[PDB]
Amino acid sequence: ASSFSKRWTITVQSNEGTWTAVHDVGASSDDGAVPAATASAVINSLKTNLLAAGMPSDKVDTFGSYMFIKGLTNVVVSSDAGTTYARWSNQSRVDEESDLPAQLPASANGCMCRVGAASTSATWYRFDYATRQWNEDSAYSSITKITNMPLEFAADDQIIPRDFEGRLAGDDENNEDPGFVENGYITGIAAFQGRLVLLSGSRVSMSASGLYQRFYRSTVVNLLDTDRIDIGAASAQDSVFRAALQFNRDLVVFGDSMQAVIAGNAVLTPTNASIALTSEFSCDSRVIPVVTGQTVLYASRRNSDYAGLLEFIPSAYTSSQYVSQDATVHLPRYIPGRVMDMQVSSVTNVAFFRYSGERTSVL
Amino acid sequence: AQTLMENPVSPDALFSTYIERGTDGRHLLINTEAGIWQILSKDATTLIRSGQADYLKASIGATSIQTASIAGLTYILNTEQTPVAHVDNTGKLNPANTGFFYIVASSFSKRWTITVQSNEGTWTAVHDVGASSDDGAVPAATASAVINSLKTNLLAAGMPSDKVDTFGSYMFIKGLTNVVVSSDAGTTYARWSNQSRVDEESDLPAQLPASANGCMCRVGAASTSATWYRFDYATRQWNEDSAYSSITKITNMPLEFAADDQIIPRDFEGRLAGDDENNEDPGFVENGYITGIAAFQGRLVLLSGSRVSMSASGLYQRFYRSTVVNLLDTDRIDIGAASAQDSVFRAALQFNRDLVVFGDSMQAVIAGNAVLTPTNASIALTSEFSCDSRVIPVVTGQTVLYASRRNSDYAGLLEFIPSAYTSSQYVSQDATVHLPRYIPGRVMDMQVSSVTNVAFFRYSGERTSVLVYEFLWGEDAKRAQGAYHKWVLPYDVLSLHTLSEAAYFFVRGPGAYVLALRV
Repeated sequence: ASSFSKRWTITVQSNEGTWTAVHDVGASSDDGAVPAATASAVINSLKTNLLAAGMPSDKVDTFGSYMFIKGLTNVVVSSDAGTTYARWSNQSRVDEESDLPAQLPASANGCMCRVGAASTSATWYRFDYATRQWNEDSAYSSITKITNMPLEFAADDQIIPRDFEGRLAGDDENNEDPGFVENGYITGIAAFQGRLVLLSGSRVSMSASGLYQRFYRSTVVNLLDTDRIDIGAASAQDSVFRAALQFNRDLVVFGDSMQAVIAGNAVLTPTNASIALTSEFSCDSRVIPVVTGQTVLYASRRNSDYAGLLEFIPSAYTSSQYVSQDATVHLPRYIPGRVMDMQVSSVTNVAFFRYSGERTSVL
Repeated sequence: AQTLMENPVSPDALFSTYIERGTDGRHLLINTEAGIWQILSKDATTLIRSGQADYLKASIGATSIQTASIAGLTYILNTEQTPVAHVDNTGKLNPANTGFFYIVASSFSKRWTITVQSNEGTWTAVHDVGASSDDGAVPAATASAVINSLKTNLLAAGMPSDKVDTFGSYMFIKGLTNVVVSSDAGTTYARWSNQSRVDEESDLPAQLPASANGCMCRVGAASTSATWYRFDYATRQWNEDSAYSSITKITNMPLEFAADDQIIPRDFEGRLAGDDENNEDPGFVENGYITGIAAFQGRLVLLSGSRVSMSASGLYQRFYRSTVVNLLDTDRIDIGAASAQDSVFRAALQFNRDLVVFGDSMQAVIAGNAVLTPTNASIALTSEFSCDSRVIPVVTGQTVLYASRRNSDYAGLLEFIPSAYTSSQYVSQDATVHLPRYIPGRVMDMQVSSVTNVAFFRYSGERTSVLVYEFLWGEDAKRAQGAYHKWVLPYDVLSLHTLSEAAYFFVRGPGAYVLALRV
């Protein structure tokens, strides 16, 4: 807003120096006061006073009633004028989203501001001069793109790498890195209901529903559904998840010394997503378990020189209770080495297992 | 190969536990008498001989040391060590000695006034600005000029010059005792702090001079819990922080076993938001004792005298609420359970999908079917039966086998049968009824070889012997085989732990070193 009998002032402080610009506009009765009381004239006069104060001319740009300060080190824009007439950024922090300028000059095509009331998580916004609108974006110096991701087998019979999206909103405090970014290892992949699953060291990460390459929260204002899911589970021994399987209606995640089930009866959101261990039994989770008939058959090592198979019996009364009993008890010394592969022919009710003991044989 | 670890004088003073680190593993080995930790390869080869730590010294060994591995981190806990809390008000200023006055709007025909009252004295500054027609009125009506004139009037009133600082239109008052900044001007023109209390977060100055790098203010509408904010001059922003004189860091916490084979202490975070009224101390801070550790889904569990405390999801060292405005999920969890007898929780176990917490005279289960938040976190007892919870129970087959004392001179084992119909119903029945006088003393250790369906128990009765359990679960959850034979070793056993294929026995060597026996 523009007033008549007001002294306009602005202070700019940074590592380079502190500059103060003061402009005085007279009452409406003064000659040439109505033209000089406009916001554009006041902004131009303030910029001229800032330049005369000693600040370099290559540090301030303006288009209309909006002034942009760039090229400093720790710039903190303030003003002694009232809050009902002018708005400033301080340390790129505004009260609410309505305070964003959305009309900055062309010199500001990447300006970043934080919207909050000093009691909210860091919510960052970026300015796009092309559309004169502010879009949510991750903070400065954040992960934007991750390569070396699993490759893609598209409709055309070609395997090509596909880059995965980085952080898209907030910072590492409210939008934390998923399991496979904080830990450099990825151990197993799966495809649950609409989301890609990337197990990484006892941490389960599920991408967005519609977007399989988005493993970061797309917004920070509200914890949206159909968004990133990042959950973890503790164990008596520091084992990691290696194989995940999609059973009747639940996602069963297997590990070297721990087995867990993820309920899938209802649609899972980041608010209600949780993982709980079922049994911490020794397992050869390196090989993908296969559903045989009505049960899951996964490998195990009963000795350093022999292997075995365990059956993951589902309860016939409760929806998501599972009990595991050994199926190859009567064959202790029958599978030399370790199990290398599992396959099931669902039409003939037969299963084939390839083990490292005899290369020319198959169970 | 015989380890380079010296023999422990006490019969029960050695603690061993296998840790899997990728495709390779390690054999943690701790001598409780001297605290001399030791790390071995997968088969009898020391990697880094961890130096002795006074934290690992305990009067009773092999049973006061508990371990819990979460993510790639492993924490070693000693239950005979009391954590100590530190209160370090380093970057926080005293709220009772600070105040501020900010000017929001400037008027012309207004009398500007401010009053500052404290134990030292009461000071009032009055500045008058004339109408716009007056000579030199537009320059003098600016907020900066008004603030400077008010500061000059305050100094002339008698208040020392070393108590007020200002940068722009913001005034800061420091160095008093019970400073209460007020103003007779309207609320639409100026803002004051009173007793460091503002209406909402928007009223915070965020532009105080450099002299205020730790100013504390409370945001509330006189009907909300104490929410404190701290000012950082470097970023000119206000960040949530705990109140003055609050626990900031707690030492003597369980040590850390990082990816590198070294055991080092790790300090735990203190209070980060609010005060002790809305952000209460967890179980292990209000009570100086810590009894048992566990790692539930994403959170570290620190049982402390019938109180279960779970850290934040992403941060295992944060046992305090990070914010007070809203009860955020994936945050601190602090719950408790009452009992007929004042027993404490000692051992927690992660069963199929639920966390079972055991105690000397009480057993409880924490549901884990759905993700647990501080809003919906609760613990309910299942059965208040006598238990030797000092030893960690182990899952055998489809059930949990935990120790108990049927007599002052003999022990026993109880089976924690899970219901086959309901998700989280458990019934416990004694499993060693047919062997009353068969386990002299008390059970010292439990281990299970999940690949061979065998379990080994070490008891204090015969030091050279070891109890063996063989199990085989058939259809319809019917125990097809139950065996309770006994084994005898030439040397007294100190500790034992199982691996993917073999179980390692650590016996008392005839010389001055313990031997690692595998089978």
